[PDB]
Amino acid sequence: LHKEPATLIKAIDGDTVKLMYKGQPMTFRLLLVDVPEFNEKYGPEASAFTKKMVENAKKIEVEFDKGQRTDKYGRGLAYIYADGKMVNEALVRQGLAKVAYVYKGNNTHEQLLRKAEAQAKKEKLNIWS
Ligand SMILES: Cc1cn([C@H]2C[C@H](OP(=O)(O)O)[C@@H](COP(=O)(O)O)O2)c(=O)[nH]c1=O
Repeated sequence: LHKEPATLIKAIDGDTVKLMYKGQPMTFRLLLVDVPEFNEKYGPEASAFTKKMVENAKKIEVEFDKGQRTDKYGRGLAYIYADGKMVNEALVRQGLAKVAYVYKGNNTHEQLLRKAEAQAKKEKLNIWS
């Protein structure tokens, strides 16, 4: 896979962010994760976590997987990086997201994220507390 440039337009919530990609505004949905809803336990903490990671980043990058690049809502499907750190992975490592929505052909980082989830669960972090 390849990292491509983007710039933050604005934080939205734990697993969606609005970025400028190839000069066009897009909502991106983070591949391979599910964050709780804002009104569910750890929803607000997941939003806050993603917000801080993307807002504090000097360099945002988008990495598409090998399959579908947009979902049925027109959201971009990607791995998002903040100064070389994957937001998708970081959410799961902190117990603020579950590995989820693992579709065949867009699952390159599945084992990386499952390892993060196993570490978060072992540490009883957040959703695993
Ligand atoms: C993460 C992801 C979500 N989706 C769709 C499936 C879900 O459909 P439904 O809306 O019909 O439930 C929805 C979940 O996203 P959210 O968790 O943002 O709601 O997004 C994909 O099609 N591909 C994906 O990779």
